[PDB]
Amino acid sequence: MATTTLGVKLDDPTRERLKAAAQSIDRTPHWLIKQAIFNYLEKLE
Amino acid sequence: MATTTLGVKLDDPTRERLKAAAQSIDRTPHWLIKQAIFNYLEKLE
Repeated sequence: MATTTLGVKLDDPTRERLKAAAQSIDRTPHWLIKQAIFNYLEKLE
Repeated sequence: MATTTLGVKLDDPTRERLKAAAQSIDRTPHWLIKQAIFNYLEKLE
């Protein structure tokens, strides 16, 4: 989508967790990060 | 937590959605953004 690199609040271990999340969902950090926040929206929507 | 301002991928409308999400969950963007990504982790955990 129109996903741009914006400033977000993430903890170092949390950042790693996102990588792990990426690995858990078989997605690359770039894709995972995008979906982590957007899919977050998708989950609550 | 140890949430620091890191680079994340967010769309302009998505960014606004986070504000809306903040408003929907009665949290401030700073708090919402932190929880949006961390709570995202909480939801999938």
